[PDB]
Order: sequence, then structure tokens, then C-alpha cells
Amino acid sequence: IDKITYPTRIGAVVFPHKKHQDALGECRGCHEKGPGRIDGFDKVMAHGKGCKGCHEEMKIGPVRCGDCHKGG
Ligand code: HEM
Ligand code: HEM
Ligand code: HEM
Repeated sequence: IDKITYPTRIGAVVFPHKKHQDALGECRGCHEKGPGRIDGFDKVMAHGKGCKGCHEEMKIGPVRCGDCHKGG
């Protein structure tokens, strides 16, 4: 499993998981409580430190709505 798709009303988001693990070369950063499900992962988390927040800080990755949400 390399890609994780999040089906959302506003347009589905595809998370290229392997790309991220290869790019960051670490697990604990995103998986604070050890690799596995991330408890409480939702819209607010994704728009925050869960997804968009990192892209803004690292200045790489999608930060604009449509660069994540695609498919109508
Ligand atoms: C080799 C290091 C990594 C390991 C072993 C790992 C492992 C996993 C596993 C086992 C899953 C599936 C969990 C499930 O089905 O509930 C997953 C999901 C996920 N991983 Fe990783 N991961 C790694 C690195 C990363 C990195 C670097 C990020 C952050 C850029 C990340 C973010 C996520 C997210 C957001 C999910 C979905 C969580 C959820 O749906 O609750 N992972 N990862
Ligand atoms: C201000 C611009 C954005 C808007 C207006 C927006 C809007 C939304 C909305 C309304 C939801 C809730 C689900 C739905 O109603 O369909 C959502 C979920 C989510 N958004 Fe965004 N989003 C934006 C930017 C982003 C960006 C840039 C990313 C990717 C880095 C992203 C990733 C996600 C993810 C992964 C979820 C699903 C979380 C879950 O499955 O619980 N969004 N977004
Ligand atoms: C589930 C939440 C996240 C979503 C939906 C997401 C989505 C994406 C997508 C679609 C790309 C662009 C891939 C491409 O170049 O085609 C990307 C790239 C990237 N993201 Fe995320 N991301 C998430 C979380 C994170 C987190 C938490 C970090 C930092 C702690 C991060 C760091 C990066 C970096 C470094 C890249 C460049 C990877 C590359 O192009 O090789 N992302 N992200």
C-alpha cells in the first residue's frame, strides 16, 4: 500500500504515502504514537499539522484547496 485515498464531498484527496516516507526518511514525525492509524485524523487535522500545515512550513507540497482536492 503506497497511496491512501480520502473520499470527500469537495473532491477526493490522494495521499502518496510511500513518497512521503521516502522524502522524510522517518516515521515518528507523522506517527507520534508509533506507526499505524493516527487517532483523531479528520478535516481539521489534515488542514493543520496532519497535512497542509507541513506543506506550508516546508514550502513544498499542495497548499491550495484544488491541489489536494480533485474530482469534483
Ligand atoms: C517508514 C515510516 C512509516 C511507517 C512504518 C508508516 C506506517 C503507516 C501505516 C501502517 C499506515 C496505515 C494505518 C491504518 O491503516 O490505519 C499509515 C498511514 C498513514 N501514515 Fe504512515 N508510516 C510511515 C511514514 C509516514 C510519514 C512520514 C507520514 C507523514 C508525512 C505518514 C502519514 C500517515 C498518514 C496520514 C496515514 C493515515 C492515518 C489514518 O488513516 O489514520 N506516515 N502509515
Ligand atoms: C482552503 C482550501 C481547502 C478547502 C476549502 C478544503 C475543504 C475540505 C472540506 C470541506 C473537507 C471535509 C470533507 C468534505 O466536506 O468533503 C476537507 C477534508 C480534507 N481535506 Fe481539505 N480543504 C482545503 C485544503 C486542503 C489541502 C491543501 C489538503 C491537502 C494538503 C486537504 C486535505 C484534506 C483531507 C485529507 C481531508 C479529509 C480528512 C478526513 O478524511 O477526515 N484539504 N477539506
Ligand atoms: C495525509 C496528509 C497529507 C497529504 C494529503 C499530503 C499530500 C501531498 C501530495 C499530493 C504531495 C505531492 C506529491 C507529488 O509531488 O506528486 C505531497 C508532497 C509532499 N508532502 Fe505531503 N501530504 C500530507 C502530509 C504531509 C506531511 C505531514 C508532511 C511534512 C511533515 C508532508 C510533506 C511533503 C513533502 C516533503 C512533499 C514532497 C514529496 C515529493 O514530491 O517527493 N506532507 N504531499
